[PDB]
Amino acid sequence: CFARAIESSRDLLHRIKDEVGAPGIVVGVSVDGKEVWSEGLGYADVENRVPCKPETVMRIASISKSLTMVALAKLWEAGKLDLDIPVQHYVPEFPEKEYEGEKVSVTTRLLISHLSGIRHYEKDIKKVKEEKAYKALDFEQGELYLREKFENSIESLRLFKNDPLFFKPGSQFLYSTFGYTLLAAIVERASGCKYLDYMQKIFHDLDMLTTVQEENEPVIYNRARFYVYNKKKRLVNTPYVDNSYKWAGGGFLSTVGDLLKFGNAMLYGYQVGLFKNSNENLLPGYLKPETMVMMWTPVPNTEMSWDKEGKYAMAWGVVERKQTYGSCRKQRHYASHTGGAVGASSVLLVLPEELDTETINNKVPPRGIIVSIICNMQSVGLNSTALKIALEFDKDRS
Amino acid sequence: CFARAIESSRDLLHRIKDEVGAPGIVVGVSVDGKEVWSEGLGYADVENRVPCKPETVMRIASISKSLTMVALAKLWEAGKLDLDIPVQHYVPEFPEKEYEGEKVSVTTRLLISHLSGIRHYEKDIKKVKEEKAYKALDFEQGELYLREKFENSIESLRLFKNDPLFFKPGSQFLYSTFGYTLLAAIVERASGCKYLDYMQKIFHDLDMLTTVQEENEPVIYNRARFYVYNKKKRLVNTPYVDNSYKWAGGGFLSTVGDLLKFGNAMLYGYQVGLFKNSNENLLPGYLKPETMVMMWTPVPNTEMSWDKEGKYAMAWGVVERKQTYGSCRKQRHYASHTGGAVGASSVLLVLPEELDTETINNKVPPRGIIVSIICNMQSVGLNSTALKIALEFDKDRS
Amino acid sequence: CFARAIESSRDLLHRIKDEVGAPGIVVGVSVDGKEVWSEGLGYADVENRVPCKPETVMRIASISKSLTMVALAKLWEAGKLDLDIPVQHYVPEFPEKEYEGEKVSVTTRLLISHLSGIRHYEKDIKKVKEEKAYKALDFEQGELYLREKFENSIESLRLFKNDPLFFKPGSQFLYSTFGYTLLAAIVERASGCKYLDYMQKIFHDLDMLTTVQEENEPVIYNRARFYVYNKKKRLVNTPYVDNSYKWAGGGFLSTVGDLLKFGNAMLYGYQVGLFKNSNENLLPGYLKPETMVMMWTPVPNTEMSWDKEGKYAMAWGVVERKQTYGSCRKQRHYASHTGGAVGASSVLLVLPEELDTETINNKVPPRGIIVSIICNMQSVGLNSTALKIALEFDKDRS
Amino acid sequence: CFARAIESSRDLLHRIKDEVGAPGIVVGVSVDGKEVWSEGLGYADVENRVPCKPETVMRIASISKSLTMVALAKLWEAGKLDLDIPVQHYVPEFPEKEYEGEKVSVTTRLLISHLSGIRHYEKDIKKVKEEKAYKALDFEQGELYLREKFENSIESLRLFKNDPLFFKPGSQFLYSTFGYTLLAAIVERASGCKYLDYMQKIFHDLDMLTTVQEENEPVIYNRARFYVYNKKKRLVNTPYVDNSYKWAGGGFLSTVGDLLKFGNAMLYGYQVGLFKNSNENLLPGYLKPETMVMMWTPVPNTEMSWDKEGKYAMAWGVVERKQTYGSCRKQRHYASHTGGAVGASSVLLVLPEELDTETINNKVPPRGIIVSIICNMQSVGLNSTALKIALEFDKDRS
Repeated sequence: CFARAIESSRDLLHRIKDEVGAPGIVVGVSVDGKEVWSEGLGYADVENRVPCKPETVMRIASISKSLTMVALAKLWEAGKLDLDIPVQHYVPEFPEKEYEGEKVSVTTRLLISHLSGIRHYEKDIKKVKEEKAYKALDFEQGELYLREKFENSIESLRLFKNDPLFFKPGSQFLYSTFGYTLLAAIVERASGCKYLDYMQKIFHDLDMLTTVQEENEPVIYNRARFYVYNKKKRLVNTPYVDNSYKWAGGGFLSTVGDLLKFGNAMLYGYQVGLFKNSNENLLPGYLKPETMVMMWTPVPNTEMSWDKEGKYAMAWGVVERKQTYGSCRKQRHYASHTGGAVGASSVLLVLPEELDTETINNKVPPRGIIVSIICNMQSVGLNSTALKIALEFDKDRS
Repeated sequence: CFARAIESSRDLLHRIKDEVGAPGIVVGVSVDGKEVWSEGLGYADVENRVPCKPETVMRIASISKSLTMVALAKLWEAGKLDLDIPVQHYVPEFPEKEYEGEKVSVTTRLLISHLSGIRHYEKDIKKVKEEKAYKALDFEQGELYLREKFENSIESLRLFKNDPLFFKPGSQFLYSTFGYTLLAAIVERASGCKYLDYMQKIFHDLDMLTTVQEENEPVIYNRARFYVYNKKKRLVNTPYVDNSYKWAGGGFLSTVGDLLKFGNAMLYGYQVGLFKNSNENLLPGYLKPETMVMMWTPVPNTEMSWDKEGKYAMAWGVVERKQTYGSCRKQRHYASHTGGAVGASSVLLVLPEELDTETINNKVPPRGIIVSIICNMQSVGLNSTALKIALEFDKDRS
Repeated sequence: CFARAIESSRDLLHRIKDEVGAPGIVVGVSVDGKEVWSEGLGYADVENRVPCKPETVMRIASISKSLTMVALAKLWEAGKLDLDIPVQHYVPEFPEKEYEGEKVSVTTRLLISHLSGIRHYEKDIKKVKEEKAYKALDFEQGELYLREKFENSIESLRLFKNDPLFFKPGSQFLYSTFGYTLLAAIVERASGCKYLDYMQKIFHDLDMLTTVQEENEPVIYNRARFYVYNKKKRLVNTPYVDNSYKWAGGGFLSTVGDLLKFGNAMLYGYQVGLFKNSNENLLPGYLKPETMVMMWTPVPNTEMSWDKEGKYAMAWGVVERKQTYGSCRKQRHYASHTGGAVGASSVLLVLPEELDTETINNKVPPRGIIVSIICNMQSVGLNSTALKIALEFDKDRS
Repeated sequence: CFARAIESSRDLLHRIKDEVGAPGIVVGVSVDGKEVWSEGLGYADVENRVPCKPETVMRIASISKSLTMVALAKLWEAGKLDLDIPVQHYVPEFPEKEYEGEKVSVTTRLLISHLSGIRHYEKDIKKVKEEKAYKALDFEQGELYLREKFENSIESLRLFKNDPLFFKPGSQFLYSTFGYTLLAAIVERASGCKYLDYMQKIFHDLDMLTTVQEENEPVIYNRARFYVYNKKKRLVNTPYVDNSYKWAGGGFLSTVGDLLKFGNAMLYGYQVGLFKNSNENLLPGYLKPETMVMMWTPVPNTEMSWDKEGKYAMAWGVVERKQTYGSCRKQRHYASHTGGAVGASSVLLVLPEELDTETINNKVPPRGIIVSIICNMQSVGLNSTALKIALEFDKDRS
């Protein structure tokens, strides 16, 4: 049924693997709510010659932020968390900040879309200001290779609380991870329980059993190794790192199946609202339809790094549908997030299917494609390959 | 036929054994009423270099409660026992109890689901009260290492009969073992025959030949040895213990085939009703379907320790199947009981198969999977391994 | 080289095994200081079908007295122990005992040959008196089945310290085991260290690398089971017992090679004195010849139970050499000790070779035969079989 | 040819592995200069299910001292090193030290046999002094979990240079690893080349191609993982550590074939002296016989921790050949060194064969047994197992 798109997808995977040089890569493609392809090429452990399998466990670096949003959404739906109020209500430990001698409010909504003025692994404000001015017209950092073990989010707040702001909140978009550490602290304070157990409950609800936080001591089966090329153009192991300070922003281990399930749940929650009118035998989504349409609504004055046409909206990169000129390029609406860490690259992409008159009456949610790719290599851009694979699978729907 | 599934299961057995440090482990799997795999890994007797075999005899700790429950169900079907009436009807030797100076009644139905006020190896009321209060928001005990031999069931009642109750009956779930000793006294009084003799007949009916109570003087072939780790992390023998005071609670020795037979009989008795209508050539089950449905009917205000999703139902752990949201986790119905004795651990799991229109018309009972695992290592959790093995075998049904 | 004697002794082994139905038996025969035969017939573990082998470990009951005697003799040679001083000098915990209102003295020498008034598993002052009078003219005791664990010897002395003397010390022979507990306490006092670690050093000196004390907790490889026959004439297991209160008297584990080595050392120490003048390159024995000749010197008014011809001589049974009439029975000089415990029986026998003027000049010690037999059946007499095997192997000396 | 020996050796290995619950174990045996058995039992990588093979690379902790002794002996034979002069000739950075205000000399010979006053992972002088005084009548220390990287030995000396001595040099034995760090510094100074380059030259000369220093970045094929048991008696991973500060003392990775080759070279160097008269076509040893006899000569007032009978002799444990009494224990001459690291244990043993006049003319060196055992479990003593395996292989010599 899908014997043609599989070969093209494998060819594209070989293309990207050969161009980059990654020792291993794993892909998972799910169509219409069911997993239809899982593949792994290369070695998960070069030293011991362990081949890549669909149950290989790797690092999802920036995709974790998306998961955080879900938790926040749940805390929003119960009404326990309000986006408008300043963040000092929940966490007094965060000092009151001032910009150019005036009071400026820092809110949860600003943190979610990276509209505050928190820094991102950089301290020289002049370089950041010059970069932003040039734009208007990162692996060399030392904080990336921290080794200290932090007990909780409060202990990790000390890394950036004393630094001054870089821009007036709500005015300039600056991608940063410490804002999501603050978000995790807010989640801990508002929920009343620890962040890790809340995330574990969410994982249990969504049926993502393999997902877990990265730690050295526990024994985690099928854990992959991470590699990088050195100055002499030779493969070597990345330095040992500890990610206990950025749980919500950069630390989580998972396979492709869990990401496929997460994408399918998001797609069903998004699309069930339209089908609800036709039939009443459909189960409710995980989140309310208003929350789901709030997540994927682009926020103005934002940039999305991995494709120029997109905009950033609630830990997601959303590309809308438009055709400004006749017989010209027709943009396809989709939502993707890309993650990169020390010796690890990943992409999660959701391509919803456009709905017609008969589709809403006859078909059943979900209707779309989810593509997840993970490789144990550093500084690899996987968005375009995922988009091409999704389009290839979408071409021959039936 | 079942090559891949068997290989996967073997790896899972190795993984649990390696992490725990268990010297030996035995597994048995039954599919649709026939035995498809039995295996043993390691040594049953470390000192004499005796390997583990599918016919190794080991301890079962809390699975004896299932057999006592089967005896009680047979007596109830025969009409000689009433669940509602107070236990003073059968055993007057149990003193009348008075909680907070008010009259309370102790009934068999309460003892069955651990909802009475009987203690469990703990004699300080304040510790239990504070633990239960915290819960609202045992291998160190001396009674577990008794050596005195008890001739009959009435003698063993003096351990706990004089002690007061801990909670009001029917309000708090307190997992206890002495309740089943009192149940054994009830069975002995009502049936007119000794508990061991009646249980021998019940075992004979089910073809459970190797099952027998644990005693020192008789010669029992293929008996395994039980071990534990000391403060220096070196394997050692457990102390000599006399389990005669809890015959109905934890004093039986059995192989994996006997547990497979018991599980298959339970599954057939559960499932015969649906197939009875289509085909009239089927033999009656060991118990009536009205008793079998009550057997696996979860009770409110009860907790299943080995899985947070299930509840307690007539000396069993039951996990009902439900799906709250679309594209989200769906539970699968199964019944499991786990036991942990001094030096041994065991698990028995029954996974019934959902039935469709085609299956009912043509196929015959029983339809399901029964998995039994035993290891001679103390404090080992095995329920998850059994569930994973059962799910692995389920996929390659045809 | 010994083909005839091997078969002729295997015949006697089968005879003695069939006569009592012992499940297993092990024999070791050494001639001229070299182990020439080691055999095992039957099953060491009936339940798990473990065949007997020469490295099987079984209980030795009264040979522990012969082992403690080496420690006592070594302490005496070191000058730290005095045989004639009252034992109250070493152990004041023992009270001053009085016989019929007259002062009496208890010494080490009286305790060596059971000439004191210490009782033995019998608490009736009268019951033993008529038995002793009839003689002049104990498996049913509960003391043999004690389960308490004793940490040090002084605690273990509490079982008999308050009881009065049965006879005037030094006048009546009464085989007792508590006297050797008192001797172990005396060794504790004089040596200044523990009893068990002193015997460990002695065993290490003699190359007996598998002679350890019997405890349940440690893992002991190749350990064997012990059986008995009940009133219905069926094979059953002996009850679990603890021998911690009679380490020096009735509790140790060993193989047959250890007993062979111990006997070889004793024989060499007994015989090197004569060969000393012939050759000066002979190493000294573990004990001086003056101590060895006193070791095997019979004591008046002492009875050797397992052979009516001999007498008791410093924890050994010795039969001398004599010929009263011409062409009549000619006694042979030999030393043997027999041990019987709960579920096991054993014998060790040393038969020295008569030497002429030629052999002393031409031969090198040791010159004799050592035979050790152990069977796991309660209350079996084994002295006669050992003596007959020793004579058969003496027949084919070279 | 060695089937019985192989079977018996396999069983012993099984017993130790079961006792300590080691995930994996590798053994290598060389008989008379040839390798006859190389076996692996268990898993090298528990997480990824990688079985142990002879070509597994594990940690050697204390054998690196035995490897550094070869470099020191080679330098001594070259005439570029003096054992008597104080070390400050080569390393002025090490300060002159005072014990109770009297001049003391720190020489190479004292540090070779751990006779100086240098400490070992312990800073409290009072505790060490009390322990030594008690004896007259290390995996919990923080320094063992260092993560800092040291470029060269000169800066690595800063950890202990300012700490005064604990005992007067040449008077008390104190096992330490920092003394060999100073020895590595002395080797760097006197050789005129870097320590690691000289060690690589030696490894190339001895055909030990797989022996390399432990570095995280380089890709080392067949590298294993190292495990421990936590408080909950569950298998976990050891923390990340760095051993760059004790290159010569505790950091090196090697297989079992390399250790067998090293032992063969040492044995040939030790035994080539006797056979030189019988045949003149034998190649010279790696070291002069006068060097080898000095190396394996026990030093007075030194204690061998893993064997009470032997004594420490120039980075080795040597047991003397002696027999005090007749028909008693006869000691056997052998050299053994045991190394324990964080999550790894290893042992290397050499057993020479006693030679007579008729053996020299016909046989050729080497004549002995070399046994190497490596396991990835923390704090395992493998000396006795290696000795038993060596003796079992010695019984079936021809």
